[PDB]
Parts: sequence; structure tokens; C-alpha cells
Amino acid sequence: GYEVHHQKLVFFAEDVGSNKGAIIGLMVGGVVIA
Amino acid sequence: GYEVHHQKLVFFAEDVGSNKGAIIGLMVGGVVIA
Amino acid sequence: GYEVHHQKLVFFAEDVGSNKGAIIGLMVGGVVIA
Amino acid sequence: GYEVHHQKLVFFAEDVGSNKGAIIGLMVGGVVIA
Amino acid sequence: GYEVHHQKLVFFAEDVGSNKGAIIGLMVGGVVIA
Amino acid sequence: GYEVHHQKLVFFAEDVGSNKGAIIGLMVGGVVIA
Amino acid sequence: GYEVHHQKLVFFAEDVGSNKGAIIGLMVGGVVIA
Amino acid sequence: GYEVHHQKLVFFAEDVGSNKGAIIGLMVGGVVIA
Amino acid sequence: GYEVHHQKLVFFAEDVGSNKGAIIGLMVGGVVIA
Amino acid sequence: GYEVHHQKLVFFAEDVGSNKGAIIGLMVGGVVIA
Repeated sequence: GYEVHHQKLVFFAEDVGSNKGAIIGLMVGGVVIA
Repeated sequence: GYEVHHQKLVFFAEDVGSNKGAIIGLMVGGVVIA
Repeated sequence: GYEVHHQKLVFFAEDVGSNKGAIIGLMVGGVVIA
Repeated sequence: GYEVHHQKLVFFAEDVGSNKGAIIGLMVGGVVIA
Repeated sequence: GYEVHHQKLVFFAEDVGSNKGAIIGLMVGGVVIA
Repeated sequence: GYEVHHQKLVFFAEDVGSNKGAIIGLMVGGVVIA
Repeated sequence: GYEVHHQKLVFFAEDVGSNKGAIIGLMVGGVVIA
Repeated sequence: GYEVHHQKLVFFAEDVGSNKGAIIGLMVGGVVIA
Repeated sequence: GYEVHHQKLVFFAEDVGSNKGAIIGLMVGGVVIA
Repeated sequence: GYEVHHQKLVFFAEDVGSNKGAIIGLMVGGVVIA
């Protein structure tokens, strides 16, 4: 018998304020210019 | 017997205020200019 | 016997206010100019 | 009998303020110019 | 009988302020220019 | 001065033959039974 | 002066033959039963 | 002066034959039963 | 003056045959039952 | 003057045959039951 519970993944846990750049959770490939 | 419960994935957990840039949860490929 | 329950995926959990940029949940390809 | 509980993964635990660069949780491949 | 609980992984535990560079939690491959 | 060119994203680069299952490029939510 | 060129992202580079299961490029959320 | 070129990301470089399970390039959240 | 070229990331370089389980390139969160 | 070239990252360099379990390149969070 197996169980997994109350597992969490959070990228940004708290607030984001006044960014003038680039904020990305998960990026796969691509180009980011900030 | 197996179970998984109360699993969560959150990119942005708290508020986002006054961004003048680019905020992306998940990006695959593409170009981001901020 | 297997079960999965109460699983959630949330990109933006809290409010978004006064953005003057670009907010994208999921982006695949494309060009974002902010 | 096995169980795992209250396991968490957090990239950014506290707030992000006034970034003018690039903040990425998870990056796979790609180019980041900040 | 085995159990694991209250295990956590945190990349950035406290706040990030005014970055003008590049902050990445996990990077696999890719190029980062800061 | 910045430029990005000849960037491509391809889900299936070569041919698909005689599938009796389910082939999906991008899936968001939903249920797939194959 | 910055440039990025000839960048590619490919999920399946070669052919797919006779699948009786499920092949998905990118999956976000959802349930896949194969 | 900076440049990046001929960068590639490939999930499956060669052919996939006769799968009766589940093949996913990128998975974010969700449940996969194979 | 800086340059990066001919950089590659490949998850599966050669062929995949007759899987009856689950093959995932990149997985973020979620539950995989094979 | 700096350059980096012919750099590669490969998770699975050779073929995968007849798996009845779970093969994952990169896993972040989540639960894998094989």
C-alpha cells in the first residue's frame, strides 16, 4: 500500500511587483530578451 | 493499492502588480522581447 | 486499484492589477513584444 | 506500507520586486539575454 | 513500514530585489548572457 | 540592435503511419483514451 | 548588437509508426489513459 | 557583440515504433496512466 | 566579443521501440503511473 | 574574445527497447509510480 499526498510545486510563492523585465515560470527553448 | 492526492502546481501563487514587462507562466519556443 | 484526486494546476493564483505589459499563461511559439 | 507527505518544491519563496533583468524558474535549452 | 514527511526544496527562500542580471532556479542546457 | 531569425518549432518532423492510437501535438486539459 | 539564429525545437525528429498507445508532444494538465 | 547560433533542442531524435504505452515530450501537471 | 554555437540538447538520441510503459522527456509536476 | 562550441547534453544516447516501466529524461516534482 502506497500513498503520496499534499505535494506541491510552486514557481513564485509570493507577489511580483513592478517588473520591467521578463519573468518566466518554465521555459523550454526560445529566446528571451530582457 | 495506490493513491495520490492534493497535489498542486502553481506558477504564480500571489498577486502581480503593475508589470511593464512580460510575465509568462510556461513558454515553449518563441521569442520574448521585454 | 489506483486513484488520483484533487490535483490542480494554476498559472496565476491571485489577482493581476494594472498591467501595462504582457501576461501570458502558456505560450507556444510566437513573438511577444512588451 | 509507504507514504510520503507534505513535500514541497518552491522556486521563489518570497517576493520579487522591480526586476529589470530576467527571472526564470526552470529553463531548458534556449537563450536568455538580460 | 516507511515514511517521509515535511521534506522541502527551495531555490530562493527570501526576496529578490532590483535585479538587472539573470536569476534562474534550475537551468538545463541553454545559454545565459547577463 | 537585436534580431532573431530562422527559429522553428516542430512537433512531428517526420511521417506518421498507421496509428491506431492517439497522436496529439499540444494538449491542454482534457481526457485522452487510447 | 545581439543575434540569435538557426535555433530549433523539435519534439519528434523522426517517424512514428504503428502506435497503439498515446503520443503527445506537449501536455499541460489533463488525463492520458493509454 | 554577442551571437548564438545553431542551437537545438530535440526530445526524440530517432523513430518511435509500435508503442503500446504513452510517450510524451513535455508534460506539465496532469495524470498519465500507461 | 562572445559567441556560442552548435550547442545541442537531446533527450532521446536513438530510437524507441515497443514500449509498454511511459516515456517522458521532461516532466514537471503530475503523476505518472506505468 | 570568448567562444564555446560543439557542446552537447544528451539524456539517452542510445536506443530504448521494450520498457515496461517509466523512463523520464528530466523530472521536476511529481510522482512516478513504475
